[PDB]
Amino acid sequence: TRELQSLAAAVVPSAQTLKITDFSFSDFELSDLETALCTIRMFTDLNLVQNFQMKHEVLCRWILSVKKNYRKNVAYHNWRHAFNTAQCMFAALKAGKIQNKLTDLEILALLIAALSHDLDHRGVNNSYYCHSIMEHHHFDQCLMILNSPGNQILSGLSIEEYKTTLKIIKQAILATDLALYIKRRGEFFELIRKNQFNLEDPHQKELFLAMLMTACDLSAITKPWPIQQRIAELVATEFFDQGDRERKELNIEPTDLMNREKKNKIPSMQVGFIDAICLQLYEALTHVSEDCFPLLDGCRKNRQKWQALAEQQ
Ligand SMILES: CCCc1nc(C)c2c(=O)nc(-c3cc(S(=O)(=O)N4CCN(CC)CC4)ccc3OCC)[nH]n12
Ligand SMILES: [Mg+2]
Ligand SMILES: [Zn+2]
Repeated sequence: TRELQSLAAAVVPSAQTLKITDFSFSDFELSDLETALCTIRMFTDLNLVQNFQMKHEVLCRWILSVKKNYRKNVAYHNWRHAFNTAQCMFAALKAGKIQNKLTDLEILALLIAALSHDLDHRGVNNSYYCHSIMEHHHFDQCLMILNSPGNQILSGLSIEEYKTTLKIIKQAILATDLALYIKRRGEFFELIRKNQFNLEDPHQKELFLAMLMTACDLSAITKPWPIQQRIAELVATEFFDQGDRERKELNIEPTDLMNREKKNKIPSMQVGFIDAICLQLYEALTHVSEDCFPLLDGCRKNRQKWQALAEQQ
């Protein structure tokens, strides 16, 4: 197609030029083409392209297939969300020096998981066990796109490497289920508090990869004020939109969190979210690698901003 040809023939700027290494990155002013280019640069600079012999044309087709399976009409959970979640992964890996800690297969899987973790989201969200139903669909959608002809970027992996990487991908995507985060963090935080966290440990690695997946998933809560505010409105819009649709299809009144009225509470809500969900995660990630401090730092600054508003409100 015309779009595939343009992407495959375009020049991919450097990571430094695309500024995808900084945790303060923002996609707002980038076109759809520029994001895909950034995506390519990510697979490139993590050495996934050559270490796994990826055919440039196939990588481009896959990236387009993944971006396609996201619905733009969905306020927040769309391609830009997936792209940013992946960009945070890259930054954490590079700027956050998390790369030397993982294997190429783990990295390969994480990048892929990051890009496809919310595939075909329909704007139906939760509150806080639901058995990761939503996440399961996101994986099927991911698996499918990896099997579709000319989209098989995992060709070149031995049978075992494929079976391995697939498991890691499945787990990373499902990990993005907040219910699972709430379930597993307790153990993670305790290992970090007792200064006995060990990545050399299979299970503690699986736990780390899960925690890392969630940190990137929520990266927006750590971004610079302009950006955070801008994305919180996408999030708010999705929720309110859901409350309306739900009161329509069903006869159920929206929770304050999801009904348009009572929007004056987003500041108050934002503080609670950060306190109960984000902060601990980013403070813990910083314990695993101080180079991730930027995330924790920005999460904090965001709380100050939201706290002020919640009162001044
Ligand atoms: C996909 C939903 C999760 C998510 N991702 C992001 C980036 C965001 C974000 O900025 N904000 C929210 C977000 C989260 C909650 S909450 O349900 O977690 N909240 C309920 C009440 N309790 C107090 C007892 C505190 C916690 C409430 C409002 C929210 O956002 C309004 C924009 N959720 N969110
Ligand atoms: Mg999800
Ligand atoms: Zn997500």
